[PDB]
Amino acid sequence: TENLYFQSMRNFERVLGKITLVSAAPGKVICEMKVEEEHTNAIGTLHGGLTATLVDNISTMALLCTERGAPGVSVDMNITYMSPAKLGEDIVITAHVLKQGKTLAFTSVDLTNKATGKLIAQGRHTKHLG
Amino acid sequence: RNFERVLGKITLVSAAPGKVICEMKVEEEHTNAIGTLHGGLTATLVDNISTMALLCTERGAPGVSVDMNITYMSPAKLGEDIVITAHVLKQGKTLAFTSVDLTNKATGKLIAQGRHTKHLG
Amino acid sequence: RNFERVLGKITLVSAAPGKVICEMKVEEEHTNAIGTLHGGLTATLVDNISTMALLCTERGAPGVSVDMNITYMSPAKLGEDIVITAHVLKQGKTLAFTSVDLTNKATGKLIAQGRHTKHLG
Amino acid sequence: RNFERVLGKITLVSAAPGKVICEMKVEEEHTNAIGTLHGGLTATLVDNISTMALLCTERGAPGVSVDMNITYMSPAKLGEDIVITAHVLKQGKTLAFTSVDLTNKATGKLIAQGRHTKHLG
Repeated sequence: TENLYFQSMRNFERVLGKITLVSAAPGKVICEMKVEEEHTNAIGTLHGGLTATLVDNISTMALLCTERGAPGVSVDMNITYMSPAKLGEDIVITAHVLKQGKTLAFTSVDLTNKATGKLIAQGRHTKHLG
Repeated sequence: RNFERVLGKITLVSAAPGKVICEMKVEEEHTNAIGTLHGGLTATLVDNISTMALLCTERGAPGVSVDMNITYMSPAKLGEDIVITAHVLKQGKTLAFTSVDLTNKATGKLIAQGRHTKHLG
Repeated sequence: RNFERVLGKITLVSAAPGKVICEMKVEEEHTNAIGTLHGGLTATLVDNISTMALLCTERGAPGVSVDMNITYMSPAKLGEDIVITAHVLKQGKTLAFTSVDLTNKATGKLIAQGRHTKHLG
Repeated sequence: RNFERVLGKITLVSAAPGKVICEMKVEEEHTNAIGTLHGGLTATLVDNISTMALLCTERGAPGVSVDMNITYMSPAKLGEDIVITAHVLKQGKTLAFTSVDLTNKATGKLIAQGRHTKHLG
């Protein structure tokens, strides 16, 4: 539903470009993006580092959608890469808040190929609140 | 043009077999909403410089990412000079394992450390 | 005899394509100094249940562990009944990837979540 | 009595600020079915020695595991002597960071590397 325009940003979050926010519920966010040149590596696949940026941004969004408003600072992120996404493809980014304590929040993120429903990558992301 | 453009301002200071050191000044385009080195760019740095260390080996094969983790220990503020140093830990016929430290150039203190497993060939 | 003796008390609930469920009661033998499920036993569980999940396919090849990560979200105390659920995320020719959730049997609440990559052949 | 019984055979070699060194000979007790160091024990060793390195600072606080990762690079065969070297990467206000390298004593080749984040109080 909502278009989001990170391209208007001047800091690093600008690398996401045009993403659409599909839904945002308590502790769950779904976004999509078409993979564009700006997102790719030389081989024309979603760049490992944009994947991480998505894991970082989209999980933060899910924590913004919590009863506590706080984005937190990263402590530990991990990502497993499973299949490539190609220039021109739509990916969907699904972030879940697994647990939110008073000091720590834990999130998970799947990127899936929208066409095949197959996971591109899964990230877990621990953040320190306050 | 593509995502590699975001590394444009890094300078490679040293490369040696299985080991590479780069430096970079943290500028606005590198920052998150709060003015420190974006976590996403730290992972890009981990990915690219680690890959550079692998390329700097006899078999100069870059591999494709399988597993990456990063632990964030201290923030790197806008205008700080960071040092990124990447080491090949082991390189097999199929799998290579690399580690990467990001340090604050002025203090010597770790910003973040990453390990990055890659699949070769 | 060997190290899997530590798994003597885990009950296998079901193995199915892409998913394995075990359960256990944490006894003293399973705990740390603070009387909660020892983090190393959790890691052992993840390693084990995910390898079991890999076997559930025609290529019932166990593979060698490459990278595991575990995030510990809440303690599993002594006397608690716990569920351990491996899912297979992807099984390729050379690499297989699995996720493992440890949950409280009573509440469903998440104790820990692991991901585990293995190198097949 | 509890899970640490499995570390009965580790020897403490030295405990210095920021660095603990331990050793063990890997016995059948410690192996998997392939007769190599069990990946679950390896993870136990990371969790435990890393905690030791913490416990040997002015704040002798063990903390609770938050995130742990391990990458396995070579097997430690039965009858091999191995070294577990934990390093304190940072001790902050509520979060402490540790690294752990398992090596072959004779050759010094990396068996496995872990990082471990613990939460203090």
